[PDB]
Amino acid sequence: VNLENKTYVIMGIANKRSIAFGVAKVLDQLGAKLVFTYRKERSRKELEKLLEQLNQPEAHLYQIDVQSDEEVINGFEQIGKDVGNIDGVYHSIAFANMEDLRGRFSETSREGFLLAQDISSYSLTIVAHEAKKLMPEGGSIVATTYLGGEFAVQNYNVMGVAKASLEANVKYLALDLGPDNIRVNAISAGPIRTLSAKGVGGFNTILKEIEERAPLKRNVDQVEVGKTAAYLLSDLSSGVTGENIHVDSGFHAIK
Amino acid sequence: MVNLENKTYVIMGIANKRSIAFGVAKVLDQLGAKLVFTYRKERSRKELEKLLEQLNQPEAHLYQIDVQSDEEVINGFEQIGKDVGNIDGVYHSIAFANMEDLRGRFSETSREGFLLAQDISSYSLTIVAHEAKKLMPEGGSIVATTYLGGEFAVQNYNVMGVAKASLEANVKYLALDLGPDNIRVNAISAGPIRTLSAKGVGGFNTILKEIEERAPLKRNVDQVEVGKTAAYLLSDLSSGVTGENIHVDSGFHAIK
Amino acid sequence: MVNLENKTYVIMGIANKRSIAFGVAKVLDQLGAKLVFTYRKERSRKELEKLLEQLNQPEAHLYQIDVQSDEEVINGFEQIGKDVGNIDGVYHSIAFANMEDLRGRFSETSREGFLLAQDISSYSLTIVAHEAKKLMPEGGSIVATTYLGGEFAVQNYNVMGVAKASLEANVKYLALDLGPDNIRVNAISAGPIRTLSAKGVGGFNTILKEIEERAPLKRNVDQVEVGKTAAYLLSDLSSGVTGENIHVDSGFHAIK
Amino acid sequence: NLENKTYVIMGIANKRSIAFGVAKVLDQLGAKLVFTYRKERSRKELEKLLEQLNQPEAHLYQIDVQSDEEVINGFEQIGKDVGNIDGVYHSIAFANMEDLRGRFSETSREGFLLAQDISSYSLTIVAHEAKKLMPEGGSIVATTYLGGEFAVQNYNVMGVAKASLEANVKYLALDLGPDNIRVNAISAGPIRTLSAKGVGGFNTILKEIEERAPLKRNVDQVEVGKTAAYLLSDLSSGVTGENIHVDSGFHAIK
Ligand SMILES: NC(=O)c1ccc[n+]([C@@H]2O[C@H](COP(=O)([O-])OP(=O)(O)OC[C@H]3O[C@@H](n4cnc5c(N)ncnc54)[C@H](OP(=O)(O)O)[C@@H]3O)[C@@H](O)[C@H]2O)c1
Ligand SMILES: NC(=O)c1ccc[n+]([C@@H]2O[C@H](COP(=O)([O-])OP(=O)(O)OC[C@H]3O[C@@H](n4cnc5c(N)ncnc54)[C@H](OP(=O)(O)O)[C@@H]3O)[C@@H](O)[C@H]2O)c1
Ligand SMILES: NC(=O)c1ccc[n+]([C@@H]2O[C@H](COP(=O)([O-])OP(=O)(O)OC[C@H]3O[C@@H](n4cnc5c(N)ncnc54)[C@H](OP(=O)(O)O)[C@@H]3O)[C@@H](O)[C@H]2O)c1
Ligand SMILES: NC(=O)c1ccc[n+]([C@@H]2O[C@H](COP(=O)([O-])OP(=O)(O)OC[C@H]3O[C@@H](n4cnc5c(N)ncnc54)[C@H](OP(=O)(O)O)[C@@H]3O)[C@@H](O)[C@H]2O)c1
Ligand SMILES: CCCCCCc1ccc(Oc2ccc(Oc3cccc(O)n3)cc2)c(O)c1
Ligand SMILES: CCCCCCc1ccc(Oc2ccc(Oc3cccc(O)n3)cc2)c(O)c1
Ligand SMILES: CCCCCCc1ccc(Oc2ccc(Oc3cccc(O)n3)cc2)c(O)c1
Ligand SMILES: CCCCCCc1ccc(Oc2ccc(Oc3cccc(O)n3)cc2)c(O)c1
Repeated sequence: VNLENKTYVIMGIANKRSIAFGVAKVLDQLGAKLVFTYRKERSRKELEKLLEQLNQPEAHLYQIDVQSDEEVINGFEQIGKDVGNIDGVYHSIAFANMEDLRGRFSETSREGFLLAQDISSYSLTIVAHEAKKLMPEGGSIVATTYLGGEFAVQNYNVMGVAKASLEANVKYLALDLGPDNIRVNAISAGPIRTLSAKGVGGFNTILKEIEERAPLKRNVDQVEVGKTAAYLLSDLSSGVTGENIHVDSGFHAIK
Repeated sequence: MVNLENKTYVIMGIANKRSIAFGVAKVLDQLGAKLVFTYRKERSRKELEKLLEQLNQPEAHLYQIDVQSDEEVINGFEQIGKDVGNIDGVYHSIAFANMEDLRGRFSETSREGFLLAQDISSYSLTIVAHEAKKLMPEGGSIVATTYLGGEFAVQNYNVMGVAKASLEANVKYLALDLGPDNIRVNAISAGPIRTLSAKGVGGFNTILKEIEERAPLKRNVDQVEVGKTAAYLLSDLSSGVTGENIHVDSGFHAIK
Repeated sequence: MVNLENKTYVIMGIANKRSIAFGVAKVLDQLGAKLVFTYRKERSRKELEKLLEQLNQPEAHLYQIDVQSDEEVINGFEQIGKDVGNIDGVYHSIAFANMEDLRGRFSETSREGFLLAQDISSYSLTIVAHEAKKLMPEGGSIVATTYLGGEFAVQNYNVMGVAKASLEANVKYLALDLGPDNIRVNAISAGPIRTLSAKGVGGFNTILKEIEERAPLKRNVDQVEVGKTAAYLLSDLSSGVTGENIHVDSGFHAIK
Repeated sequence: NLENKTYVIMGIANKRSIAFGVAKVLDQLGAKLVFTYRKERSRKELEKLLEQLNQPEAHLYQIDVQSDEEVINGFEQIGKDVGNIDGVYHSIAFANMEDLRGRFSETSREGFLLAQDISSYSLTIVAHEAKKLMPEGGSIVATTYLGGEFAVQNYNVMGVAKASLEANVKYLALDLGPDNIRVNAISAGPIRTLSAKGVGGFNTILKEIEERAPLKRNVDQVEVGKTAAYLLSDLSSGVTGENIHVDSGFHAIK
């Protein structure tokens, strides 16, 4: 994986603990040119500070809230004018209301359910449509999911249904964009201590059950996700699309 | 497998005699259940009043419920409860997506189209379950209808496939949540059946015929077949089964 | 929920009153089926002659078949055919692995242990199906018993897990092959049940209790619950279902 | 970079073998490679094919995986000759041609268990013996096909053997995880190899991939090799018990 002369858009860095910053450090270390998108002003500030650790000689930062079609459309169009065609997109974006990530899934509100779908699943479809315009000769799109999209995990509740939606999204996008030589895949990351992890009830209980029960008897980190992302975003994974790679110490393979 | 006499089921989503849910109704009715029907469009009520002539139900229990409205789901079930009392389960046979999005390129799906399909085809189960639970104090069974395009990308099913993926996860999270209440939640993954909603899906006839040539039983299924598995899932025969997706599709799920 | 009168089923693998297959037998018997039993060990026949006193079967049809022997399977079914005629289906409840291989380290499994488990626990279905087909000229249903350890690595299930993986693929390939003959083939994935064979699995009690705490219905299943799903799978209720794995396990398959 | 790494590749018969794709990728990335073969003809092919790789020494070992002794003694000797290894690529399977067509229900006991023995059990014993040369961990990769997860017409007994293999990878993953040995599978799409000739309807499947798979094309041996390099390297730390489909997306569609 030399990724020199490649360009990747990484969506969803908030701080140094973000999964997407793991991805960024690995891709940066392999020589990629990187372009970052953020929602909150504070995330841009963190990005300007985190770019000091990377070898990127230019900050390419774009504010994109994926709840707005205009921002996604205009964001990518402007990325295209600033750096040209890209080779792929790492999508590391999700949200649900804290009200809905605990207690009873059956009490989820319509508004909470559709908010989680909108940000955590639909965003991939529209990002893919707009990113395709910058990948005339192909490339690779990777989204971040969690095992709670494949099995009902206590407390993950509405986000689980959104990740089920996301994972089907990857498959329908794979099928649709295949002929354009655009691969679409997911990484199913094991639990990692991030800012968004604080929203999920029982998160610490899960970290520790991974250590005791997963095959490798340890938890994974953001850089491990990043290394599999580099695989999925590079020519190493030619032939792989519509796939869900579990970066979770083997926890998916056990019961 | 003796008998759904003294049982009461709510069947949601009959539009006409070709509806999957009318297969369910004919099987449950024939097994002695009391049945309660919910519909969105006035035309669906008219069809129901005519179809009830074929069933043995001595009383039409018809309730208008558009699952896009919380109020209608809340008030519909509350009124069902006042009219027939506690129920034993719910058959959910409801989905929708815009035709624009069921043939396009999936990557061109609109936000509004995507969320409409989630709202009607997935979220409706969650709120129906929450309101139906109140009429199942001693437990019961909820069954939703899905299709193989929620587990694999099937050409043309597009936005409805992502909605069925969402629905299938919905069944599992509901199973987990309502299990302690002795409410089982399951899905039937029906093979393609000629219905009014089938007309919305591009390439539907091509799929019917590939089932005949390739599925293990070399034939397609019908609405009554779905109904017989629904009776299993809604009865004590399936005690112990929850969070499950039963494929009623001539074995097509098992091949490649 | 009608009737298995005028139907005939072969139930393979009753050893005692706690056998999963005796759950199946009590449900099918209660529904009016004629039943035919096969056993390996002389003690299993003795248990069967005593257990038949509880059933309504007016005639003991008992046949010794060790599924490691082609001759015994071929001659057993041929003789069943001469004694009761055509059958409607087969419940297969047979497995074995050496206790040496059901604990500690899967990587230390012996070739002989591995192939023994495949032979008895998987291949037996294929040859039983081939011989049973001859007694189902107009179609029928075959059901095998599996466990979640065939789909995921469960500690201590080790070699039997690979055998159940093999068995589950077996059901699918058999479904595809025998589908055109209108013979459906399916599996029940039973949750853990206190049986004589359960004693061979390390950590069995630990698993029973984790089901109670974590599975959706917060309780374990029993043999009769397996039997009720078997009646579904062996009857016309499940027309349209083949190549399927129904989990009778309090929903434990659906969680993580 | 796989310099200073050593891998054992099991199951090259000729230049079209999946395992030779693996070899060309690992060789190109600087790995030291060790090869195992069954038939004398495969050794001859290997001595000729090694001329195309950059390996400065042929390390060839005869191992028929039906024999415990040959597996035990093969690996023990590999250890004495090159030292500790970093992983194993297993590309071995067999079933009788009689059983890879017509009716699966007519499969013989001997055919069924032969396919289990060579195509599934071989991984367990290879893993047990390879573990002894991976004191500080490593990676084991086996080759499977979609017919282990769904019933594919004509794949018949080999399908049940791949189902067994795939569960084998998961039980091995669980068991050897604590030893920092990862175990995974690659599910390769159809590739024109010597063993492909034994499967009825193989050409029909190649062409349906081109028309229906997402990428509208078939994969090749080098593509399998590139994902093997991922799985055998530190890039895939955190991944075990997994089945990666290198099949143009065909697994994701119905
Ligand atoms: N940590 C884990 O246990 C784990 C495990 C499996 C999967 N995942 C997935 O990994 C991804 C990244 O999450 P993380 O755990 O790394 O948390 P994180 O650092 O909090 O990153 C989450 C990102 O989502 C972005 N986001 C939320 N709504 C957005 C919107 N409307 N528009 C644009 N961006 C939006 C946030 O940006 P702002 O801060 O600027 O709002 C933030 O950068 C998520 O998809 C998550 O579901 C995480
Ligand atoms: N036939 C098939 O090929 C097939 C295969 C697998 C699964 N399914 C599933 O089977 C279920 C029923 O479809 P079908 O094939 O039976 O078609 P159908 O006869 O057209 O019934 C669909 C029902 O959806 C109802 N509906 C849609 N939106 C609604 C809303 N917002 N509120 C209340 N009801 C609403 C319709 O009621 P109104 O007419 O009153 O609007 C109609 O009764 C669906 O979930 C579908 O996805 C169908
Ligand atoms: N109990 C559980 O937790 C559990 C859970 C999931 C699945 N299962 C499955 O349920 C099935 C029945 O097991 P069980 O728990 O009911 O135990 P069981 O009561 O011990 O019955 C197992 C049967 O296997 C038979 N058997 C073994 N080798 C045989 C052979 N070569 N030929 C003919 N019969 C042979 C035994 O007959 P003889 O005694 O006469 O030798 C015995 O009747 C098995 O497939 C098992 O894998 C059990
Ligand atoms: N080609 C495909 O479409 C495809 C797709 C998915 C999976 N696969 C898998 O890929 C792997 C390699 O197959 P291939 O297609 O590359 O065919 P191949 O080049 O003919 O390789 C198969 C190898 O298996 C070896 N073998 C068989 N029995 C053995 C034994 N008892 N001991 C030691 N070696 C033994 C053969 O050695 P000899 O030459 O000396 O007999 C041969 O080198 C297999 O696991 C196969 O199932 C292939
Ligand atoms: C019970 C499961 C514990 C392991 C869950 C692992 C996990 C951790 C974090 C994940 O990412 C998010 C992102 C946003 C999110 O919603 C949030 C986060 C913070 C505040 C807020 O209001 N909502 C919840 C989880 C994620 O998808 C999955
Ligand atoms: C890829 C073709 C084979 C699969 C089609 C089988 C099938 C047929 C019908 C199904 O149900 C619906 C229900 C509503 C729906 O959306 C519609 C229907 C009519 C008009 C309209 O505007 N939208 C699409 C499918 C369904 O979920 C699945
Ligand atoms: C750690 C798993 C806990 C639940 C296992 C439940 C279970 C219980 C019994 C099962 O059936 C058998 C049948 C034979 C068998 O091998 C035996 C049994 C007794 C003695 C012996 O020498 N071998 C092991 C398990 C089975 O497949 C699964
Ligand atoms: C109908 C599906 C066709 C695509 C199957 C792809 C495939 C191709 C080759 C595969 O590898 C083998 C290896 C040995 C084998 O058994 C053989 C090979 C040659 C001669 C013989 O007697 N048996 C059959 C297939 C394999 O596992 C899978």
